Amino acid sequence: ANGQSTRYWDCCKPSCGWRGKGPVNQPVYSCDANFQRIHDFDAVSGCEGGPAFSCADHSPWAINDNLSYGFAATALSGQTEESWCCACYALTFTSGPVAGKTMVVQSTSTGGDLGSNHFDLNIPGGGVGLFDGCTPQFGGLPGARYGGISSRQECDSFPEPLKPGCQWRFDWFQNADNPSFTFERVQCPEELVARTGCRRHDDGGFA
Repeated sequence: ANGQSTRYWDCCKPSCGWRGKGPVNQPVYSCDANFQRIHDFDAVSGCEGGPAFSCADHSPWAINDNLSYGFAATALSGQTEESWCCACYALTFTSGPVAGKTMVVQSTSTGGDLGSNHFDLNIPGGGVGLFDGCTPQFGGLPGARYGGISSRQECDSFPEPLKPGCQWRFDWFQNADNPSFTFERVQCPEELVARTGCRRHDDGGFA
């Protein structure tokens, strides 16, 4: 299947971070203001006055020059949040500066309903979008509301925990802007489920 991509980081608690959102052992971990894991899955989102924010370790990273692991808010045609929360998808970009590169992403949130398939890659400095949870978390992140920063240098002012993911966008991702991709759900690599702590019970039935 094919889909469209975008980028963002609003510091909000991931939608798959609540109980009863997916058939999993436990929901996606959220973190406090200092990027420390919160073990109370009922904690209110930092984007709604609560202490639960997005964890910095839920950032993308390169395995090698051709492959990266990451996280995203997803929305798939004909499916519901229950079908994708904490599921992993193998993506191969079909446009942009890194066309041909591959990336396994775990769904940790839900994107807007557009009728098509789209993944909103979680990338520090990619843009807070509608809800700015980063301001209440640590003062905010620089960059346009949509799209975020424009140059790698801008990552230098980012809180350390968010710098790696910020720079990843310019290094491995070559600052690709909304590249398209083909995808297929695959079994989640341990590196991803261990980071979010969220594993689908049906994960063993996929590639």
